[PDB]
Amino acid sequence: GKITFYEDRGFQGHCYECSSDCPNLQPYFSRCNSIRVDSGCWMLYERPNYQGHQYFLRRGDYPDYQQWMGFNDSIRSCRLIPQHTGTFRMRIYERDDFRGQMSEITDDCPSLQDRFHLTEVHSLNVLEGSWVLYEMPSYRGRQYLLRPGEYRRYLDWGAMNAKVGSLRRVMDFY
Repeated sequence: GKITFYEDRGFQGHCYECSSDCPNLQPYFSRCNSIRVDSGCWMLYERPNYQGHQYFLRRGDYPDYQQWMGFNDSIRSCRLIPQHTGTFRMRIYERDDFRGQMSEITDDCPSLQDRFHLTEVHSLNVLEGSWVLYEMPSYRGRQYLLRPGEYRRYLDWGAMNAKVGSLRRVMDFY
């Protein structure tokens, strides 16, 4: 995994290369206005220790933070999402604590509204591979990284609401 963070736009000024998770990037750069992912899939976070707004980024050039959906130029921590080949699988629940109707999802879902007539998800279990949960349909609004484990309440994936409109498997372009 190789990613480079730059303080200014169009890959100008101070930069820092990273190749593994880092719960605190501040000692390496004061702001982030552009990024180049040379390899791997990443989860970036506005504050250290993996909190604040989250942004998923795959290989490519990001000359300005709007290219990543950034809320601003603060990138304080990052996760190198472990690569996963084969079957990605998760189960969504209408109610918290794994209650009510459950749906098993194994592919990207650009819209839970269209497929399940669902606006919100109260609990979820991921069984294999990491995913990316988005607040609105079509991988829009707030982003949340989901790694294999139980999420009994939307707070476990750290959202501020139960709105879940889309899901994306964390996969390289290849």
